[PDB]
Amino acid sequence: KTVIKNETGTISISQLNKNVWVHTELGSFAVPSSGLVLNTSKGLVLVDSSWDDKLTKELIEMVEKKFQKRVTDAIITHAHADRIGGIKTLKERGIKAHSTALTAELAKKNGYEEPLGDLQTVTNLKFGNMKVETFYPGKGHTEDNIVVWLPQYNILVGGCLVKSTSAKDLGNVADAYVNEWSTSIENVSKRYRNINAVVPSHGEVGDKGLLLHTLDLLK
Ligand SMILES: [Zn+2]
Ligand SMILES: [Zn+2]
Repeated sequence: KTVIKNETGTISISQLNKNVWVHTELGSFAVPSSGLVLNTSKGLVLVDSSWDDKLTKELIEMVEKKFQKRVTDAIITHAHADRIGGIKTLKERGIKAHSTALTAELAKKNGYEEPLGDLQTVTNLKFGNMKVETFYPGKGHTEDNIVVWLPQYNILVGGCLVKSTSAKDLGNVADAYVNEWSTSIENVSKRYRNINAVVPSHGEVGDKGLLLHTLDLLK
């Protein structure tokens, strides 16, 4: 395993594969926020941005230099700041921001700019030699939240829908659907067996075990 951050301390990235990396930034309240960096033959793909354009730009610049290839696409799992805060930057630089039609709407509501809203309940994307599946399991952390699946490495990106082993709380639930939340988690476990690793938007990376944990918190 390897960890490497920029010369400001703001942003840090960590490797999972010859192709998969995890970015993490802070938003003092300090609250770490994480997403993915997909290193593909035909460009770089971000799974979820960061708290604000400030950090987003700083991130792109960092990885685009490190990997010597452009960030072509990004995927937005839901319309909250920790996920979509850099949407203005993505659209400035001509990056494709994918999302569900719903996530797109809720972005307008929250004073952000709108992603594409081109994803379905199940969407299969391919960026070079990289296969990426987006899945909408139902309401939970928010009503629009989705998960991302990487078939080649059996890696699941939980987002804010999945709590880390270190998370004792449910966090903010102002926009959460606490009953459907359990069902949605079922829908994911049903769809993806043999899960290699699971990535929570906040906290350390884990396995199929974080799903059971989140369910514990919903009891
Ligand atoms: Zn959220
Ligand atoms: Zn969150």
